[PDB]
Amino acid sequence: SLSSEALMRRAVSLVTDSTSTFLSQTTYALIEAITEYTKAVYTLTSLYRQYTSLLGKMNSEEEDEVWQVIIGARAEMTSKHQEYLKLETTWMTAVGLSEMAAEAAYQTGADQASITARNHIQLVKLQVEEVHQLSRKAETKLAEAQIEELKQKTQEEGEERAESEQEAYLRED
Amino acid sequence: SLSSEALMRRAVSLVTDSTSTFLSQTTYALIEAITEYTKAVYTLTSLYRQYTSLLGKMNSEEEDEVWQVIIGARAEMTSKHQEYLKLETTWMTAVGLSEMAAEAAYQTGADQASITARNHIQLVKLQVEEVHQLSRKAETKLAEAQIEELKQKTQEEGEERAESEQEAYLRED
Repeated sequence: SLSSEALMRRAVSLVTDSTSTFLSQTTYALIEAITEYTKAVYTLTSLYRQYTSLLGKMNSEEEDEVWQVIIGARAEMTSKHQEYLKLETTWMTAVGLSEMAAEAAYQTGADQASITARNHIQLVKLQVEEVHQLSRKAETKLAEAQIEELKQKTQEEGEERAESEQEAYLRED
Repeated sequence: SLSSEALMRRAVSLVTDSTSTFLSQTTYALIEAITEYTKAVYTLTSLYRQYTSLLGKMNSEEEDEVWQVIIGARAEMTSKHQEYLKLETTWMTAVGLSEMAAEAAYQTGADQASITARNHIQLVKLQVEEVHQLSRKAETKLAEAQIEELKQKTQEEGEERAESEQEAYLRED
């Protein structure tokens, strides 16, 4: 049936159109969310570096103020991470919708509109993978800073503790 | 009551002992799992590099065999990732147990055993953070390889598609 297949092609082109738009929308929203998250990681990173540069103790005021800000910054980082996870889920659904739309286009003979859709899905994936990689690069810098901070803190801890133990040893031991 | 506090100290020292051991055990198991995961990411990384070096098509046999192996390698990577997530959860509980054990030790006056426990928890955390960072470093290499592969594939896709469109244009358009 010539007219039946024409109708199936038309119906699928309506699905492709609506799904492509939803994918574009969710893609940009997701990229925006990851970028907001990445900024928050960079912010938290410099704070750890500041705290570490003050370690040993000495300036007990700055040290505690910086640590207080870190607590709040961890919080902001966490909310922005959950926000992007939420959009990531929606984005995956959007990707599935488009892929199934491309498959449907294929099954009904709209091979053209199928390849086209398949290619746009690809570019959207590459795009998301790249902003994701930038975020991961930021996470690596944050982790290194957290590690250095723990390195220093545990070190200062051991030294202050060896001291107290040595002083306790001299108090008759 | 001198004897009451002695008993509370003894009871807490039993908790500290058992919790420290559980933490050490889960820590090593978790580190082992992350390392197994990291190896799997490195393996998948070189496979992507091989596939990308074959791109454009030409050797359609090697290309598809390599892609077939990748499918299986993604699977192995995924199972080892879920395995480490499972141990990560158990590990977090172990960390919570030890921290609460340190708090209890403090509340009952076992200040010594408290600081001690607090310091071991710290080192265990630093340790886990470092193997985690190695894994993240591997993930970064894998992501870059996946990105390059997508870069190339989308490029070859566009070129083969422009060709088919141009050839279709000449078939009278």
